[PDB]
Amino acid sequence: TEFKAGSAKKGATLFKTECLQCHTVEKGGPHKVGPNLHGIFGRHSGQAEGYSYTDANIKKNVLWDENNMSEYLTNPKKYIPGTKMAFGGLKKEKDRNDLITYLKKATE
Ligand SMILES: O=S(=O)(O)c1cc2c(O)c(c1)Cc1cc(S(=O)(=O)O)cc(c1O)Cc1cc(S(=O)(=O)O)cc(c1O)Cc1cc(S(=O)(=O)O)cc(c1O)C2
Ligand code: HEC
Repeated sequence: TEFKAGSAKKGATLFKTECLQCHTVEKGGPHKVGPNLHGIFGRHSGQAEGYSYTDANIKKNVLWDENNMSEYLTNPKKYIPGTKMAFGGLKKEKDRNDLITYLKKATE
């Protein structure tokens, strides 16, 4: 995948509709169905403190960046078979770029 910097404004809306159900982004924010996402970029997968992950999410051991995040969010179970993230994916390229542009800011 080839991430291109988009609109964090549009991305914030996408996060609210597609992700917020299962995730928070703020430092010190709570785990929900899914892990809090603060500090995700530049950290290996399956490491949010206090959250119990699948073996698949831990053993993937991917250093998250904008490009591999874009592949993951296209089709989560295809990138990490055995995941328990029940999200089908964002099939539209502009949606992935906008979402990731937001996530880079919101998880810092
Ligand atoms: O910065 S903005 O988010 O406000 C913006 C709005 C519009 C834009 O046309 C663009 C930016 C430029 C643009 C960027 C990209 S990116 O490189 O992926 O970031 C892609 C496109 C684009 O026009 C092409 C494009 C793709 C899609 S997709 O099917 O979802 O992948 C939809 C659209 C595209 O133009 C339609 C579209 C949606 C939107 S939306 O408000 O985000 O829904 C704004 C604008 C649009 O032209 C009108
Ligand atoms: C619940 C129904 C979810 C929705 C909707 C989304 N996510 Fe999720 N995510 C969820 C779980 C249960 C998990 C852990 C999965 C496991 O196998 O253990 C995740 C994981 C992620 C990750 C990886 C985190 C890590 O520390 O490696 C990311 C980056 C992630 N989720 C992001 C994300 C985004 C951006 C979403 C909206 C598009 C989204 N998720 C939806 C549960 C759920």
